[PDB]
Amino acid sequence: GPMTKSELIERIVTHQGQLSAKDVELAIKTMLEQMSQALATGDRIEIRGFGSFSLHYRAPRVGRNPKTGESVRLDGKFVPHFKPGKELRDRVNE
DNA sequence: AAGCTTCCGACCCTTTTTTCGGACGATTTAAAAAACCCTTATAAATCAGCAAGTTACGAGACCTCGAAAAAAGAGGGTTTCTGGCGGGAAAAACTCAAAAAACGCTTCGAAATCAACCGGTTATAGGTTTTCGGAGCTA
Repeated sequence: GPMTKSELIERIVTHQGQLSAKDVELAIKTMLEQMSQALATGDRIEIRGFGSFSLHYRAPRVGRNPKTGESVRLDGKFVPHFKPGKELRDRVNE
């Protein structure tokens, strides 16, 4: 089955129990907040080994509903993007 | 006159100090015993170096007992080091709950993509050098 954030909390807490469990979740949800905020402010998120996690742009377009098929105008906007770093790349490549 | 209380004399018994006598030791003096001297020509000892045979004194050894010293064993005590148990506070699992947040339905058309190779970006592993904190110290 899949791992979740709720399961990360406990597994980190087992492999780093010497830190307070709640200092751990505190840390971990603040650091997710930090990276998401960095994206929301239009910034890189670059690291080594892991990879880099970044932003991309979409131009305005006339899309419209898969259900109803009714014209919908859309303005230009940004979206997150992620490229895996060659260390993680090869770790996940069986 | 009677009863109670307090001295006083008589005495009984044992311990402590003094005096006297007796005994023993030491010293002195006198008496007794052993000894020294004076007469001897003749008999026996003196001694010379070495051999041949013997031993009185020394050395070695062991035992025996007793005592002395040392070592062990015992007992008295104090200081401290550790372990077990008990108790309060914090953490984190456990239980209870909502509200988001994701997922699916479901996308035809818009990105995402990998591939190889160049130059360029930059997070940061690693190392290098240095303020802050604490060492307590001392009255």
